[PDB]
Amino acid sequence: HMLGLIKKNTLLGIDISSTSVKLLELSRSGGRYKVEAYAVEPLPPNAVVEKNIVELEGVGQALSRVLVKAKTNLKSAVVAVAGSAVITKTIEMEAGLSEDELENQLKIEADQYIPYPLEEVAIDFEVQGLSARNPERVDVLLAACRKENVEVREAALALAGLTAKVVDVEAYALERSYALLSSQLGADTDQLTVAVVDIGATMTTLSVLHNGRTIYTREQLFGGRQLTEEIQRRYGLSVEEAGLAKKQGGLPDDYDSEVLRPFKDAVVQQVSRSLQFFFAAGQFNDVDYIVLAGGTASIQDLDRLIQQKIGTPTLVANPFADMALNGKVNAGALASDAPALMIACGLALRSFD
Amino acid sequence: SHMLGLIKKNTLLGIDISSTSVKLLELSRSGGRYKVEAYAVEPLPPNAVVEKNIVELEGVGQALSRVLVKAKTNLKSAVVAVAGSAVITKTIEMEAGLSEDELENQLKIEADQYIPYPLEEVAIDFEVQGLSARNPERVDVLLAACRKENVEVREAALALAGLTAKVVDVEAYALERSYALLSSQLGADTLTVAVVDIGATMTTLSVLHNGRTIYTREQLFGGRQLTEEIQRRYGLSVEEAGLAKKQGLPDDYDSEVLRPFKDAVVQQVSRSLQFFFAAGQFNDVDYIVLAGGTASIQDLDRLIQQKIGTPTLVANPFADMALNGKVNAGALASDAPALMIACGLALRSFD
Ligand SMILES: Nc1ncnc2c1ncn2[C@@H]1O[C@H](COP(=O)(O)OP(=O)(O)O)[C@@H](O)[C@H]1O
Ligand SMILES: Nc1ncnc2c1ncn2[C@@H]1O[C@H](COP(=O)(O)OP(=O)(O)O)[C@@H](O)[C@H]1O
Ligand SMILES: [Mg+2]
Ligand SMILES: [Mg+2]
Repeated sequence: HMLGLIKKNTLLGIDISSTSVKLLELSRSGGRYKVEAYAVEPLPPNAVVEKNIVELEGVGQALSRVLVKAKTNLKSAVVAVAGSAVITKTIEMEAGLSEDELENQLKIEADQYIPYPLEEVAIDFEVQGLSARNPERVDVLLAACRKENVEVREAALALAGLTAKVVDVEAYALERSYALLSSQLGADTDQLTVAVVDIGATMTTLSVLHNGRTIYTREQLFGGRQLTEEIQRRYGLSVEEAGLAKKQGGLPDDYDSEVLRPFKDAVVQQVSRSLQFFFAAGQFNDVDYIVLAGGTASIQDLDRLIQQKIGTPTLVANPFADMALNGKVNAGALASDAPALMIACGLALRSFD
Repeated sequence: SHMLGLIKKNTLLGIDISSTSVKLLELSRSGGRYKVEAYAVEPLPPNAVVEKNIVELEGVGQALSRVLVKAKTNLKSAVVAVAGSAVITKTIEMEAGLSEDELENQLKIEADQYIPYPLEEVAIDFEVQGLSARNPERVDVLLAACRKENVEVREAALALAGLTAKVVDVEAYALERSYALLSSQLGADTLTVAVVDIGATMTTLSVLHNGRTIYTREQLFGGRQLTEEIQRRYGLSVEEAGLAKKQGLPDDYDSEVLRPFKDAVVQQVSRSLQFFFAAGQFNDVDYIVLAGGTASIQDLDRLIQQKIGTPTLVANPFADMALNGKVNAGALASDAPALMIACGLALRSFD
């Protein structure tokens, strides 16, 4: 029950988004972490719309291919749902109950506290401690989402021969990987108020963290796909080619002047406005750092541009800066893909919780 | 179900109980970095812990109560350890298709066949390794068992102080955990080292490669032998002698007691370390790490290094760690080599 007579582990960090699937495997010896494997597999179009999986078979195939590229034997994974699909409430329950009695009361009365219909609820709970109002009672934390969100991921992973050991929340994954960034920035958490800007292909999310803890969160429909869509149109290229054009280069001379710079400015506008909301909605007046995450954060000197326009220290996220690397992992490819792997990193970090 | 992590989140006190003292250590984690939140050392009443066994139960709880007050921690959950000598470890072949709880029961019936302890008095930990290569229809299950009394007496002791053992670890595993932090000092992956822990009533030798223990030996030699010589020469109590040893005695001391005793150490070190090269593949140890309270003797590391021609270092797991405000940086450094076990126990929080 309590025996640690055996010394034991790790779980695959699998980030499923609208456009791709990212896999990351970590290990640790003593204090410091090491990257055992990573890979990225693009998704078929419309396989995932917004945050919703639709082509269940499509995601499965991608997960199968991402395992082959990653070359890992691990079959357990941490996946995440969006925080927007999670309802969190604190309620009072009677103290002195077993876990079963506790689960019965919650399963029965879930609908009383959460908007979702009883049959569709997937609820996680945690006893916080004795209630301050009445010592005869305890405060219990509730977090619930529609069961369908969990079940589609189970089914998707199962097709690739993987299992979802933990269903996480994206915001939590971000925190765990942010905590590793400390070195790069400060280092110390030091009440560092940091704006993490995740610029995905279709979605951009601002998350402000105080001393390692998420506070503000908001999301705009801004993304790197708009850059891709512009590259497609000007040069007559498919979505596949446009994405490749951004990293590979090769596009003619007018690209920087006509396409990339206007997109960069749009990125700056989006970041600026997003940051305005946060200062307005709290006691915080400024942030110590801005951290750029997502694939679009790899755009050359995007950090410098944001830095000059806003006046706030801005850097591209690299959680793997102080990490050891497996010989199978290419340092160049990982470094170029580092900001897009913040979620995948945080998911893998759940293994060490 | 158990799958769910819609809610996010637990640190445990490292409680090292030896023959002479109780040592507490509390760690916190920020990303990869470790921070020392609290620590304290409390002497034990004599004959409260003999060898590796707790005899005077209330005496330990009292020491635990007082070590809590000194450390000033709010934590009530802890990790304690049993000696590896009380732990039997073996891999057996079991039937496949049995659930975890199902397996727990069948272990009871089969325990009798493979573990030395009586059925009624055995505590068993197990882990499924995977399918058996001998027969795929069966699975390999790792077993680790100790007499239940070892677990029960420590629970009862912690309970007298209002603490609870969340995990019953093994000393050797704790040493490993703590030793991997050393590597940062030695640089950088630990890659073979011998760890010499010199306690009050006992000295223990262990060797580690790329982060893993390989060898173990022990002897009744310790700093108490030094204390006892001090007691006799100047008619001072064990408390006085131990205090005088750290505080610093008539000039006579250095030549008549201190120097001989160091000589007694280096010989006891020399004999023990010879067997490892004799009983294994490895022919050279890269470094000797001194641990235990007696390892804090000035220039003892250097004296051992010369006589054995092997790089010698005094352990300090907290070298790269951050410190909480209430922790004294100076006192911790002085006590660091004696806190390797307590440190390793606290690290189990993050395991
Ligand atoms: N090196 C790069 N330079 C510019 N854009 C990139 C680079 N790498 C990836 N991107 C862009 O990032 C977008 C997706 O990033 P990512 O955040 O990983 O996906 P998601 O939005 O699903 O989280 C894609 O539109 C891609 O064009
Ligand atoms: N600074 C020091 N200088 C010399 N001897 C010390 C010092 N600190 C502790 N000791 C000796 O080390 C012994 C403590 O051993 P320790 O490893 O803490 O106990 P245990 O055997 O329970 O692990 C005491 O007998 C003490 O005499
Ligand atoms: Mg994303
Ligand atoms: Mg000891």
